[PDB]
Amino acid sequence: KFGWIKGVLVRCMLNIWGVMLFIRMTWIVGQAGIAYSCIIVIMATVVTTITGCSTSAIATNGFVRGGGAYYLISRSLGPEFGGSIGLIFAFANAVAVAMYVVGFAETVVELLMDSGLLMIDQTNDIRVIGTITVILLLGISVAGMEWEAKAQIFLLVILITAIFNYFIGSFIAVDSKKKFGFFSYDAGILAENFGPDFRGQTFFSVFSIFFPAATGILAGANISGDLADPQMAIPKGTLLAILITGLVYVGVAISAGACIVRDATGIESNFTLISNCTDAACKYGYDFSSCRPTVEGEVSSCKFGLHNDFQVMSVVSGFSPLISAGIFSATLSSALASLVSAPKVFQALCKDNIYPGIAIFGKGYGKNNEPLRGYFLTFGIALAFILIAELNVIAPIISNFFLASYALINFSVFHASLANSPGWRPSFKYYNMWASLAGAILCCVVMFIINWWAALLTNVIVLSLYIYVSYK
Amino acid sequence: KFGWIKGVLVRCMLNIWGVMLFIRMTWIVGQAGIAYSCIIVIMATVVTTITGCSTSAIATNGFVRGGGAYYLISRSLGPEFGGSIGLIFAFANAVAVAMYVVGFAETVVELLMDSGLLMIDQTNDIRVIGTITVILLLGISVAGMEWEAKAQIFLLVILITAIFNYFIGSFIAVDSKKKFGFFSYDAGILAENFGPDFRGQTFFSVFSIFFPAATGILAGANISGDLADPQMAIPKGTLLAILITGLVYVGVAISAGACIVRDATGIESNFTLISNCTDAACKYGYDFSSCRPTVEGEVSSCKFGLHNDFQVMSVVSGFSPLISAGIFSATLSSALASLVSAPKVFQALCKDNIYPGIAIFGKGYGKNNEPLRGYFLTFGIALAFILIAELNVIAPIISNFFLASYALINFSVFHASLANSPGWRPSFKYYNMWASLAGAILCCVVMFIINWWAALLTNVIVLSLYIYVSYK
Repeated sequence: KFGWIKGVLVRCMLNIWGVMLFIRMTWIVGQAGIAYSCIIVIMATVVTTITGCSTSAIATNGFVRGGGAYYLISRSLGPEFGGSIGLIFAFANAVAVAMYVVGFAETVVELLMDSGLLMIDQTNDIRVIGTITVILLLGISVAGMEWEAKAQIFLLVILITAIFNYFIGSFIAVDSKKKFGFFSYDAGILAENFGPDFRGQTFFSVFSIFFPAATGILAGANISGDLADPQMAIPKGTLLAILITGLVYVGVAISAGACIVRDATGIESNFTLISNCTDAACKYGYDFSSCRPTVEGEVSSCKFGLHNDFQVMSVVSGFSPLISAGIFSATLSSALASLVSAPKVFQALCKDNIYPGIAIFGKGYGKNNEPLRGYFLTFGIALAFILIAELNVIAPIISNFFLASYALINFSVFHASLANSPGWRPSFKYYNMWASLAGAILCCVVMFIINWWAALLTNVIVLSLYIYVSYK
Repeated sequence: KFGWIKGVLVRCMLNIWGVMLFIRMTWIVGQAGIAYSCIIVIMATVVTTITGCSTSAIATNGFVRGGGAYYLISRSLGPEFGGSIGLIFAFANAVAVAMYVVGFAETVVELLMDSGLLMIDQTNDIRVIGTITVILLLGISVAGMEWEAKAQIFLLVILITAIFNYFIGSFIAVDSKKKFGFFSYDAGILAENFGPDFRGQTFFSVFSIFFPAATGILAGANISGDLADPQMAIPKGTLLAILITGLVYVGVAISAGACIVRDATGIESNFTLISNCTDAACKYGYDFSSCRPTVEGEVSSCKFGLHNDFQVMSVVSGFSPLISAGIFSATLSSALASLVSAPKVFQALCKDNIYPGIAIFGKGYGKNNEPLRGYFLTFGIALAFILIAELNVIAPIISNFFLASYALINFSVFHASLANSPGWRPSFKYYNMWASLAGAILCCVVMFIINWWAALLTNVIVLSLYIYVSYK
């Protein structure tokens, strides 16, 4: 049905561009430096590029028939790595649904607190808004699959116009947009933001919050039967969408670092508008001292800038409330693409009976065999993780499970190309199995640097599932 | 052909009773509580008991003739697990030689600092004494193998005389032995020490310095050709020596906590002997306040007690300088039993050619085919760790590698009894493969709790050495 642009490239660019593009890129260039945000984006692009090569080698190992990213992995490689990846990835998308709707609810709550609508506290309005938007997304996943492929191009032309709106707002200079940060492209602010601050966080804890902005590269491989030719659509879409989103992340990082200060008092200075006595840097005025804390703690007695407000891409963009309100489009599109692909892999795993007490989640109800017990279990896991209503503590879990799945893929293709499996002839031009080994080692090492006990628990679960399906 | 007592039980009780019995047990009951020291000894005894059951299942899987240490593991299980255990264990003993001679050199250096002999600073006299005692132990390992099996019983009666001397000195009460700690058995100091302090260290960092006191349980399974029947000597000796040394460690920990204060200044107090007011503990006098630090750091302005002097088992003992000088016997006997067993496993691994650039170290010289290249490589690996002249930073490495080896054994027997290997008939009464799975998961978790990056490095080395030998 689909080609390669509308089927793989648009779906990967909608699954990748999620929460951290708008509401957490500027906080990453505020915590880490520009030279560290570039290293963060280049590392999370190297990881996803190696995993994209490794899944294109699976998608070019024959097997045109059969939809689902579980099917290509369990047919090309063994059923052990297939079952392990089809459980870890179907848990990673089920918790990524919670991440994207927590980011959406946080955006809605931080829009309504600027207005008069504030019912309960900030960490309890997200638990209310995030609950309603996950039962409205469950209904649109079980009764609105025919409009999703029609509305994906509308969501993409919302999203690309939102990014271009942010950029063409970043080139202009408005003095009313000052006191929230956002002076013009200044080499003083560019030199000040060049270099880390790490207020509260650290490197490989800013990377852990970044890395779910790089996940979603298996949105092309998850639909194989929907495509026309999976030998030419899945590499050419994934390894192009990864490059496009990496360049957009690098450009957004440099644009947010080169024109926004790290802290800014939310009060206009019309008395003494030009202040240069005892000046340090970035002085068009406004006297942005006394917001940087004297103590080295996590506290910062300010309300705007790159460090505090979480939402400064609204005031940098030319028109915030509708055009830069493509935060909603990105979050709901990524949560929709992760809500119809977490039971899909799970239904494909429960049909081929592998795990004992799991085959009850395979009865696909409805007309198109949509798995309702898979949808309800994904909804249960998602609603179990919405209740921790803070994106900065959901994201080191999504990063952990997606690094586990992307280490398992890059290790399974290396083990297949090393053990010389009979049905593993990887007819792809740039595969180079030692690069997939280096990618798997890098994913495991970064997953352990982020959070060592969760990484140890996830690797013990992966080894237990592998030694179970091996000696079944 | 030895029996089962003087070939397995004596060798295991000499390899297990190493450094941490005399010079680092009172510091463990000073850092942790009495209850936490008992939990530490019981956890290490559980780990070594599960590994003793798992190596008894290997030593009772036939294979009487052609005995060895690498031989039983490589011939009952596969060569893939044997060729990795025979490198991790042969590196663990090669670095344990450095640990035992660093403990011996530290004992010699502190005995010379109690006298007037002092050449250079304290962290450089250990680098001098530790280098001389590792080139003298190399000559004994290549020349004096005939005297070793006849002097092991003499070293054992020295060691048991030292333990009984410590105990019968602990029951008596001497007024002159006060101000170094060591009041008599009383419930006040027992209630004071029942509870953690953790000055500088933490739990699973006091356990990491403890756990080399439990290692050495494979000294019975390292000489199988030197035994009459390995089916009855190795299970009945290992799991008896582990119980004996665990009861001795529990008794020494309780007898060190129930009569020694945690802090005691070396100033005798004749004037104002017995205090009346402002007293919390120590109802005999000497006013041991103001040695506890007001700050919460690792610094302590004191010189004796349980926390500081490192040698208080000389003070508690009846006659220190020759009877409680079994520290030298324990350290040199354990370093000798780890110096003749690190190339022995390595020679047995290099004869069956597995690794490409390793086969040079198999040229056994001498009259009894003792590998001088393996001895020189073990001497080099030990000399690369003697230069780090601090036992509290050597011991979390020995603990890491021995937990890796004891996780690999307890996982190899579980993988053999789960895969139902054709040559794995574990004729042993108390094997129960899920207990070996629990004792492998527990070692893999504790090895990561101690030091996560070294555990990740060791697990990546183990997985590399398993995927290299297995799937090639």
